[PDB]
Amino acid sequence: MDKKYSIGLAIGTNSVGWAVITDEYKVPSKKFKVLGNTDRHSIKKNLIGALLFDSGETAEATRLKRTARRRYTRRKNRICYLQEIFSNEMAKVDDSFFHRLEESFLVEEDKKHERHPIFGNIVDEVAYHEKYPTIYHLRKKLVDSTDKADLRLIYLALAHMIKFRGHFLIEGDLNPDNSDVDKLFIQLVQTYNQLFEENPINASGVDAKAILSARLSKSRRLENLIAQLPGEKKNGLFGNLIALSLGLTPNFKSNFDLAEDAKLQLSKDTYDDDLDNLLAQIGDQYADLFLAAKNLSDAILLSDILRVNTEITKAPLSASMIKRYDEHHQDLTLLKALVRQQLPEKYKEIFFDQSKNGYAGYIDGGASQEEFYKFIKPILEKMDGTEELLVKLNREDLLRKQRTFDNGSIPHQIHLGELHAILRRQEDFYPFLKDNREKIEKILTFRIPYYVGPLARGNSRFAWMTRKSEETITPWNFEEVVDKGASAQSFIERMTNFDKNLPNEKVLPKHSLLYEYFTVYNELTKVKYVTEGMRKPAFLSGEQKKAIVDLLFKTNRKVTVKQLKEDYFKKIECFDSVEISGVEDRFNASLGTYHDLLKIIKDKDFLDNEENEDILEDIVLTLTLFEDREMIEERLKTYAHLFDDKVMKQLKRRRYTGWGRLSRKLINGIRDKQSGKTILDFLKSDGFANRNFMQLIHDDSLTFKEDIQKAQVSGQGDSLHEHIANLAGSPAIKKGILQTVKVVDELVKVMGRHKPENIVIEMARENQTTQKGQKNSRERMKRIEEGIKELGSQILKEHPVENTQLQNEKLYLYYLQNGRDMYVDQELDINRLSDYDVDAIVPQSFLKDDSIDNKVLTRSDKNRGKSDNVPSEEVVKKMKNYWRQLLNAKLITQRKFDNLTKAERGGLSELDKAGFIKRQLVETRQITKHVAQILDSRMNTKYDENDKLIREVKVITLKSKLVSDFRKDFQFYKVREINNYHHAHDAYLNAVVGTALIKKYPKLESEFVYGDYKVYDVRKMIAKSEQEIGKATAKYFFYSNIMNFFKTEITLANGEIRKRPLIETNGETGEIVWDKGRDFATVRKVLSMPQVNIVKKTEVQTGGFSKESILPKRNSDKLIARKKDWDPKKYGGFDSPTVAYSVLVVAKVEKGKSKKLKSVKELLGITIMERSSFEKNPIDFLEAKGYKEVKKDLIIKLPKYSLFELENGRKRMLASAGELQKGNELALPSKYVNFLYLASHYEKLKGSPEDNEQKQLFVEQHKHYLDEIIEQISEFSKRVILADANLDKVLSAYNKHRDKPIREQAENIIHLFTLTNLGAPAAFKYFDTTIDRKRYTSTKEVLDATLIHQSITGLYETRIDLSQLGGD
RNA sequence: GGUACCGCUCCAGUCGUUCAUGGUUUUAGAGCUAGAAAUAGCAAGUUAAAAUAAGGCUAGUCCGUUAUCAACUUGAAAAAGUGGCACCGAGUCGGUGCU
DNA sequence: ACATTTTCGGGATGGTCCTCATGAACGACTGGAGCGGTAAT
DNA sequence: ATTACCGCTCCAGTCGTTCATGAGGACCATCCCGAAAATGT
Ligand SMILES: [Mg+2]
Ligand SMILES: [Mg+2]
Ligand SMILES: [Mg+2]
Repeated sequence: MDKKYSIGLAIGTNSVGWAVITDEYKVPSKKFKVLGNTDRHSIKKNLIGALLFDSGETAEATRLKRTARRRYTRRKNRICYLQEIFSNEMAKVDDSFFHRLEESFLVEEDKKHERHPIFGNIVDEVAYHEKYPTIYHLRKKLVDSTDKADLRLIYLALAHMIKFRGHFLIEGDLNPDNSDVDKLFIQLVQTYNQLFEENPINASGVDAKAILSARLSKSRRLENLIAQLPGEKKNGLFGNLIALSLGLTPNFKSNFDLAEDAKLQLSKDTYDDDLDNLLAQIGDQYADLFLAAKNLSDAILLSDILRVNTEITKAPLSASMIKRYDEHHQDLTLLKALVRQQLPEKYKEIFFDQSKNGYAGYIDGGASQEEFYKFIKPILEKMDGTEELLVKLNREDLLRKQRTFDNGSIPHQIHLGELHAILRRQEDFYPFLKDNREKIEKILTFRIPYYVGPLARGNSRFAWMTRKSEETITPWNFEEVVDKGASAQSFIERMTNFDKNLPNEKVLPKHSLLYEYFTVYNELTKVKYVTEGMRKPAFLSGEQKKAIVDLLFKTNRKVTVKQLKEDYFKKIECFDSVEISGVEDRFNASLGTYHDLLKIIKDKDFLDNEENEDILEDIVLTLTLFEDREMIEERLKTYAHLFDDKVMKQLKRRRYTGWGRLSRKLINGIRDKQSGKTILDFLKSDGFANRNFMQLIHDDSLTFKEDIQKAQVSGQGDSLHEHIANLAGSPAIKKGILQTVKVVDELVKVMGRHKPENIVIEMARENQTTQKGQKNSRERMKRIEEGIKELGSQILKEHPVENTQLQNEKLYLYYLQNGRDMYVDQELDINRLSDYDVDAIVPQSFLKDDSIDNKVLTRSDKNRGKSDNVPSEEVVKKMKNYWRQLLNAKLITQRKFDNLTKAERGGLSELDKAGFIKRQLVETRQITKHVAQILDSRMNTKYDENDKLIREVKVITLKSKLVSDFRKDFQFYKVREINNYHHAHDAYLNAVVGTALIKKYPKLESEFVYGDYKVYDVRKMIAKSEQEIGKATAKYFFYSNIMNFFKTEITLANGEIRKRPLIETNGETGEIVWDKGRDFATVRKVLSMPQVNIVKKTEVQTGGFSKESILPKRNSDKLIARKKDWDPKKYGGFDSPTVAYSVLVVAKVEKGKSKKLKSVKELLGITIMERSSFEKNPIDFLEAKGYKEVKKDLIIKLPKYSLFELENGRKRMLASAGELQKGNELALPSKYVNFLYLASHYEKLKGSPEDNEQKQLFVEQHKHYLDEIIEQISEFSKRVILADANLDKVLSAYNKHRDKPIREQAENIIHLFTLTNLGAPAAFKYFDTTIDRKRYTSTKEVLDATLIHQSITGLYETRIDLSQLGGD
C-alpha cells in the first residue's frame, strides 16, 4: 500500500542509527521468532536502533599503504637490475662466485659452501679494514685510482651506488664542480654593470656566499643581498636574477616591458629552449647573465651540501663523509680520556647502560640524537677541557651515525660523477666495462614518465602498455617491444577531465575554438539592430552572426558598437545610418586562442578554409593532452602542408593546460532525427529566443530526449557496489553509505512491503573550522579575538582591522598560537608566515581531523626524526599550562592538546570538551548533497508511468542545525562521550522533523545549500552589522526561523517559560499532526525505554594481513614465519598475524602423562592465510591442526564479534582468535547523566529562566548522585569481572577528592561511560589517581555460555545448542 | 506566490603519478690472565654483503593491506529469494488472541 | 594394598614493552565565498 | 501585474546554544589446584 510510515537515519563516522515512525501506533515494539534452540518464546525488540562498525584506515593512511608497496619494490628492483648486469659475468670468470651468493643464508647443516664475502679466503677477508675504514674510502680509492681492483670490490662499490642511488628530483645536467665559485658572483655584478652603465651595482667587498650560507628565509636572503649590494631593489632585474638562483620562479614580463608572461625556472630541460626564444628577441649580449646564473645555482648546491673543494680528490661526496667520520673517533677518544681522569666512578655507567640513552645504546641501538646530546651536555659543561666538545653539539658534528636519514637524501647527479670515474678508471683493466658503460649510465639516470608508466608482462586494469612480442620491456630496444604512443593514449583516455553526460567520453580543451565560438554566438543572439530602411529593432540572423565573427572577431579580440557601426554595417551590409541595441558599448565575449595562433604561426592560410577549424581543434586537443613533443610532431606531420620546419621546431615547448565542461559530440556530433540540425546549427540560426544549454537538452521539442533515455534513464545494475562506486574516498563515509542503503532497502521490505512517506538522513564530518570566505573565515576570527580579549590588549580599540586581511589558515595560526611555535618555543612573525613551514600533528596516519585544528605552524620539522619522543621536554613543562590557557580561551582544542600528552594517557575520545567551555560551529555538511542521490537511484527503480515524473520514494537529507531546539524541548543531553547509544535517538528525531516539514509547506524558504544571504530584503536595522562586527544574516538567527514556522516558544522573555498549547493545528488540511498530550510524553519515554536495538556489526576480518617487519622476539604457535622452513628463533616471522574468524570444533589433542584426548569443543583461529584452503577443503586443515575426527554437523563457525549469553545472567562477545570482549548493554537511570553534565556547566555560570534556575538548584541541592553512581558501578563489576577489585581504590579516591573542582573531575568522568560500549575496557587519569589497565583472556564458565548469531540489520537471532560441547 | 545554467577569483580538502634513504633482521668477524669450576678483571674494539605480507592468475624483470561472507531454500557453479499483525505494558523485554 | 605428603606441571591473571614513515616536481578534481550575469507576468 | 500570514530591534556588542566521538597482544612472574610415586600401617 501507498503510505503508512516514515523512517530516519543518522550516519556517523563508525555507526549508523535508524528509527521507524508510524501514524497508527506510538510504541515501536515488535516480536521475532527465535531460531535454533528457542530459549525464549518470541523475543521482542525496539524498532529504534543502531549499528556499530570499524572505520578503518582513512585518506593519508590508504595513500601510504599503496605507496609502501611500490616503495620497497623500486629499491628491490634497482638492486636486482645491477645484479643481473654483473652477476653472470662474475660467475663466468670466477667459478667460486655463484656458491657464495646462494649459500649466504641458513644454518651449517643445510649450508653447502663457506661465505668468503670479498676475497675467497678467511685469511685475506679481514685484511680489508686495515686500509678501508668505510665504503667511502674505497669510493675515493676507485675514483682516484691508478691501478686494478678485484671485480668483487668493483661490484661492491657499484652496488652501494645503486642501492644508495640517490634522488632524480630536478631535470637537466648539473655541473659537478666546486673549483672556483667566488668568481661567478663577481662576474654577474660586472656583466650587469657593463650591460647597464646607467646605474652600476657596487660589490663593496661584500661576501654574498656568507649571506646565502646562513640559515635565513628566501625573502631574507634576497633582502640582505639587496641591502649589502647597493644599486638595485628586491623587485628589480638584479633581485629577480638572484631569486632565480634561490630556486624561485621570477616573471621578467615587467622587467623587459613585455605584453606576455615571461616566467623562468631551472627545474626543466626546456629552460635552454626558452633561453633560445628569449635571446633571439633581446640579443646575444644578454646570454652571459642567464647562463652564469644557471651554473652558479649548480655551484651553490654542491657548496652547501658537500662543503668540500674539488681537485684535491675527484670524489668530494665520499670525502665529505670521511672527514667527519675520522673526527668522531678523535673527539670520543678525547672525551674518554677526560672521563677516566675526572669521573672514574661513573665511567662504566656513561658508556654502558642503555636506559639514559648512553654510548653503547646509541651505537648498537636506535637512540635519539637530542636525547644523546641532552645526557652528555651538562656533563661536558661541568668538566674541564671540553670547550671544543661543547661547540660540536651546536654544530651537530659530535658522533653522528653514518647510517641515518639526514645522510641519505643525496641527489642522483653527484652519485653519477663518482660512478663515471669508477667505470672510466677500470676501462684499461676490464674491457667489459667499455661495452657495459652505456647500459649502466642509462639505468643510473632512468626515470619513468606519466605517458609510459607500468611495463607489466601480464594483463590487468592498470597495464596501459601494448606489448608486441615475448621479449623485454626495458628501455633497451623499447620501441621494438612496446609502443609509448599506445600507453600515452590509454593513459590519457583513463586520466583526464571527462564528460558527465557521456560516461565513456571526454570534454574539449579550454582553448577550443568551438568553445570560444559558442560564447560569441550567445552574445550575438542577444543583439538587435536598426538600419536605414528597418523601422524597429530586429535580431541578428545566422549569416550576419557568421559575418561579424569573420570580420570583427577575427581582426580584434573584442567587439564594440563603434566597430559594428563604422566597419560591419557600412562595408558588408552598406548602411550609413544604423543602431545596435540589447547590449552596452562593448561585448563580454571574445576570441583568445585565435589571436595567440596568429602571433605564434604568423600566417593566414590556416584560417578561413572550411576544413581548417577542425584541423586546429585536433591540434589544440593534442597540445593540451600530451607533453610528449614527439607525439605533437606526429600530429603536425599529417597537416605538414600548413606548418614549415621553423614553426614545428618553435611549437616544441609545452602544453596548453585546462579543459571545458562539454565534449564536441553533444554540440555538433549529434543531429536531430527530424530536422537534421545539431545544437551548434540551432545556435547559428533558429526561431525566437533561447534557453540554457542543459534546458535545451531536456526540452521536449528536440529529439535528444531519446539519447537521455538510452544513457541516463537506464542507470546502474542490481548490485549495490555499482551504485556506491561514486562519492567519497573516506572508508568511514563509504561503509556508512554501504550499511545505510542496506538498512533502508530492508526496512521497506520488512514493513509489510509498504512504502515510506519520507526517508530522512543526516551525515556529518569531524569539522574543526569554517572554510575560507567571509561567510566562514570571518567567524573563525571570533575564536582568535576571544583569546586576544582574554589575554588583554588595547590594539582592538585603538585601530580597527579590515575583515579581508585574515581570510586564510596561515594568518589564523599566528594569532591562535601567538608569535611562537608549539615544539621549541621560538619566535614567529607576520612577515614570516608564508616564509616558514606548516606541519600536521599526525601526518600519514590512521585518522585525520577535518582541517585547521589538525595543523600547526612550526620553524623546522627535522626534530620529528620518525619517533614518538618530543625532544623539547623542558618546553612542554611550561607550555602545558599555556596550552590549557589556550583551551580555556578556546584557541586550541582538547584533542589537539591531548596529542601532546599521549605518553601519559594514550588514546580514548574526548572530542566535545567544547560542551563546557563554548560550542559555536555551524556545519555545512557538503557530503549530504549526493547521499540522497545514491539511495534515490536504487529506491525509485520503476518505470510504469507515462513520463508522469511521480516519485514513490522520497529521500530527504536533514541538517543538524535544526535539532538544537528539539534537544531543549525534550531535555536531551546527547554528547556521545557519555552515551554510545547516540544515533538511535538522533535517527528518531530526524524522522520526526523531516516528516513535520512536509505536512504543511514552510513559511520561510531559502536557496539551494548556500541559502540565506543570496536573496533577502534590504533592512537598515541589520545594516549596523557590517560596520561594527562584519556581515551577518539568518545563519546566526536560524533559531528564530524555527520559531516563525512552528511558534513553539517565546525566546524574548526570561523567568517563567510558556509554550504553544498541547492541542494545535499543524497540517495543510487543518489537522493535528503532533500531539503534546501523547507524542511529547512518548518521545521522552523512549529516551529511558528498556532494550534499544543496538549491535556491533557481524563480519570476518579481511585485508591488512601483516606489517612489513620481523619479530623474532615472539616464539608462540601464532607466529607466521617469513619463510616456511626457516627457524623463527633466528629469522622470525611477520609482525601482527591477522585471524579472519574462528571455528568451534571438538579437539583430538592429547593432554598430560596418560595422553588423554580433549573430547570437548575448542576455539581454532582461521587466519586470512590458511582460510584460502580451509573454505575449499576443511577436512585436511582440521586434521593438520589436531581436530582429525569431526563430522560436518559438529562444525560451528564463529565470525568477528560473535555474541554469547550466559545462563548465569551475563553477556559476552568474541574478538577474533578466541579473545574475550566485554559485551552486555547498560541499564542505568537517566537522573545520573543529566546531573554530571550540568554540574560542570554551572561551576562558573549562573541561571535566569525557569528551567536554568531549577537546573542550577538541582545540582546544588542534590550532590548525593556521585555516591549513588559508585554504588551502581559496584553492581556492574559483578556482571563482567565478578570481583570489584579496583572499585575500592575508586571509592577511596571519591572520598579523598571531594574538595577538588567539580568541572576538572567531570572532564575525565566520561571514561566510566564505557559501560554502554560492547568493548573499550579503558584506563585513564581521573584527578591525582590513574586507573590500572586490564584485558579479558577467556570465560571459565564455558558450559553456561550460549552462542548467538544475529543479523547485521538487527532483526532475527539464532541460538546454537549446548549438547555438542562435550567435556571429560 | 513564481527561475535555470553558471562566469571570474581565492582558499581548503580529497589525492594520484615518480624517485630515495634509514630503522630492523641475518652471516662472515684469528684475545689474555687468575680459579678444578661457576666467576671476575685487563690488554682490546677501526668492517662488508644479502633481505623484508601468506599465496597465486595470465604461473610473473607480475599482482595482492577488500566487501557481502547468520539461520533457510533453490542452483553442478557463478548466482538469486523469503523474514505477520491487532493489542497492553516497560530495571537486564513479557502477555492475551488469531495466523 | 590404600591414604596422605610430596614435587612438578598447567591455567587464570596482571605488569611492562612492542609497533614502516618522509615529500617535492608535476597535475587535477568539488565546493564555497565575494566580486558578479540575465529575466517574466 | 506582484514581492514575509511569520524576524514589529537595544543607554549596545554581549557569551552562549548542537555535533563527528575510546590501541591490544606477547612474554615473564606469580598463586592455586591436580596426578603419580614413596612411605607408614
Ligand atoms: Mg549527525
Ligand atoms: Mg612537517
Ligand atoms: Mg548522531
